[PDB]
Amino acid sequence: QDSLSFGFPTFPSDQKNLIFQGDAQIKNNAVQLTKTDSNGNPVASTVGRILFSAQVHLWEKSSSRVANFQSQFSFSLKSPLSNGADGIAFFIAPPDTTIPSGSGGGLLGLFAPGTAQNTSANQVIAVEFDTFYAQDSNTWDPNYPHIGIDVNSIRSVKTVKWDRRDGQSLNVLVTFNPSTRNLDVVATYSDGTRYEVSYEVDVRSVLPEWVRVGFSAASGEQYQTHTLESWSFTSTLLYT
Amino acid sequence: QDSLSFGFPTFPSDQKNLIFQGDAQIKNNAVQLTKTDSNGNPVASTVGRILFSAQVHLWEKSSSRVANFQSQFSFSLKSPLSNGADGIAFFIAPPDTTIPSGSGGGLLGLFAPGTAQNTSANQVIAVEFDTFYAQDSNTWDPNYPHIGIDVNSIRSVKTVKWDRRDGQSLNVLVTFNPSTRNLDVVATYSDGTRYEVSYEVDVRSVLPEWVRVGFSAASGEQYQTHTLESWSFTSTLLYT
Ligand SMILES: CO[C@H]1O[C@H](CO)[C@@H](O)[C@H](O[C@H]2O[C@H](CO)[C@@H](O)[C@H](O)[C@@H]2O)[C@@H]1O
Ligand SMILES: [Ca+2]
Ligand SMILES: [Ca+2]
Ligand SMILES: [Mn+2]
Ligand SMILES: [Mn+2]
Repeated sequence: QDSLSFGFPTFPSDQKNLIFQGDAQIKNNAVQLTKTDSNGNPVASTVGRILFSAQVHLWEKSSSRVANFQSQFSFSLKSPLSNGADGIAFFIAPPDTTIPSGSGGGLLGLFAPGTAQNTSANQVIAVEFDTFYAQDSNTWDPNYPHIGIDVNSIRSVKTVKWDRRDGQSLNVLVTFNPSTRNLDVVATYSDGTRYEVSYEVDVRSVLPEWVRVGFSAASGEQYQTHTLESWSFTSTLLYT
Repeated sequence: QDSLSFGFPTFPSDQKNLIFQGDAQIKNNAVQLTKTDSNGNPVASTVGRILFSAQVHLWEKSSSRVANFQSQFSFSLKSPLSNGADGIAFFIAPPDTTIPSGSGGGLLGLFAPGTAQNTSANQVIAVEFDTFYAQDSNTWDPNYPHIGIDVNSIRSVKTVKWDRRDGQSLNVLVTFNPSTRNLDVVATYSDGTRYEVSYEVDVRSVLPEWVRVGFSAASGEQYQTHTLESWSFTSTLLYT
């Protein structure tokens, strides 16, 4: 299809079109990307991702068209302590993507250790909400919580300082305009606090014509829940 | 997802989200439901269907909601014979639906001979454009080409006279309003000729909560091409 759209105002238990990977599962009408114990408490060493089953036609080489897309979602992070880790990310990747071996902790379940910073070895565009930046393990991170745009590397091509708020839902809008090639990210808390980050990227040189979209999250030794509360997505192939 | 929509202005050869069954295949940017030879001419004894891969949430027991959906599509039929057969149908059925054994010809690839008229043994809602009505074989049909609404039986709950026009595209809009439970069908040719038929049906008593949507066509001894040219679909769960 030239156009595709879907909306999950909430996430009931009887899902049919979601691909669950790792520890991801539905709990209380929401998607819990990372594992939680009996009493809904976050645990260490866990990775989880979800992908929508239908493939998205991002660009078409024959017609020279590229899709414009918009992804709107909300999530909350909760942790018994304050150094919650590691973060959640919205990502776009080849249809057969799977959790890379040893991609836990700071790699957010998106990259493999040996190639995490090699752009020519990966095929992924992601918007990360990174809450852990200890320089001993996350050497590629700026020294503060941040939202970042990742293009084939865990080392973001662009970041903006962000504030982690335990238990508060963050509303996010990610938009890609094929006319300008700008990938824009706007995130807001209910009180109006806003964060913005954008980057120019030619999706045609990074990803295949057909892709899958979804979310990924992980917790290494430090932990927190990564709760995806709602998600809507729309894409339309356009002539630039 | 509570809402899902997709649009195929045309059908390029490179498809990822369509389930092909029987002889269905893409040719010249359109879906040829029934088999055609090298010259593109129709052949006898063929059945084919396509289904969109993502499942549609038609209704939800736990929330008392039923989907409002619309399906717009265009198709054309072509045959050198004076009595092209057998017809094309837009249908909604359980996700695991497959072509029933011996469902060729007048059964349109939707029903098995043994239970074709047993409403208690089927789970399918379809809108048929039936061009073959030989009273000796298709005993259940009115004696003329027609558009029919089929609910668990090849014997339509209601039909209206229709004119088959060789090589001309018919544009169809099928809508379902959960508030009135009306399934409406409006079909038009490019010269403004219009056909309309409506039926009240509670989809909750006929189909499961999750379903797949698609098209089916067949040709028995008599034949014609059944070419699906375009298709757009949208569905959203609403409170009733
Ligand atoms: C206390 O944990 C910090 O220090 C440890 C000792 O150097 C590190 O092993 C540890 O790294 C792991 O956890 C973090 C946080 O979950 C994660 O980002 C990293 O990829 C490792 O899994 C952390 O730096
Ligand atoms: Ca980090
Ligand atoms: Ca017939
Ligand atoms: Mn980071
Ligand atoms: Mn009929």
